[PDB]
Amino acid sequence: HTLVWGVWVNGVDQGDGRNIYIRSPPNNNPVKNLTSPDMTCNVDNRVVPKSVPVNAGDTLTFEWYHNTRDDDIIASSHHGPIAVYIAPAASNGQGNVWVKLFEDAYNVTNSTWAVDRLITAHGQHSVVVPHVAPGDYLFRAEIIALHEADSLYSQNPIRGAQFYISCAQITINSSDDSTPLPAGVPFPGAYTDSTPGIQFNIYTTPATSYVAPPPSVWSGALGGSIAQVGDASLE
Ligand SMILES: *[C@@H]1O[C@H](CO)[C@@H](O)[C@H](O)[C@H]1NC(C)=O
Ligand SMILES: [Cu+2]
Repeated sequence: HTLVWGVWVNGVDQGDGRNIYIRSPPNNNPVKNLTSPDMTCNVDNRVVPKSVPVNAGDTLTFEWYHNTRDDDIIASSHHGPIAVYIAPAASNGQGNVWVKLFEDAYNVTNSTWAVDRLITAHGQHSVVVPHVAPGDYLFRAEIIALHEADSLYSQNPIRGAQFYISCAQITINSSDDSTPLPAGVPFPGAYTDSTPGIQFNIYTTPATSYVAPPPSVWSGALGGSIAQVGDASLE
């Protein structure tokens, strides 16, 4: 159970984004239904009144939290991968529009899942803004908690992969549009019960054998990292 507080740009806090530039749901409950419109931008998908200005080559940092800012971030049990997608705002996230900018699942060296490193980073993970057409965008940050993903939600609705999904309204101002955004995948639709990484047993299968759900990260991406860029406690 986790939510996005706001974003940083180039290590500068853009301020509390909840229901402002983040299309925030009312609480930190997971989405589990792979076919639900809730897979796009969670359960209260609507235009919020601000969009964060960035330029191509900027570092955009999502900051997650559990109950209060810079707390335990997400329960340690919620081992799983982290992805970031982008689509143009005109889509409202509908159709084949979502392009993957970032993927992190399991790090064999440190023996840590993306989620484990997200807690250590005080909820912060980043992408570098790509050289797409200037205009308005949705950045969709997605945590998949796998602690009940040995079951499929479609078969047993009290278990399944847990999706923590947050859409940020981002406006790209300065960009040469030298890496125009290629075709996207749909959410809902890209993840199905047979998709690699949706049904997995983290208790019996080695984490080194985990494969995250496609699509692969776009070659145009510059992303990006799970790492603290700013200290929330200084504000
Ligand atoms: C999952 O979402 C689909 C599409 O909205 C819906 O028809 C179905 O009833 C949902 N399943 C549950 C258990 O709510
Ligand atoms: Cu939870």
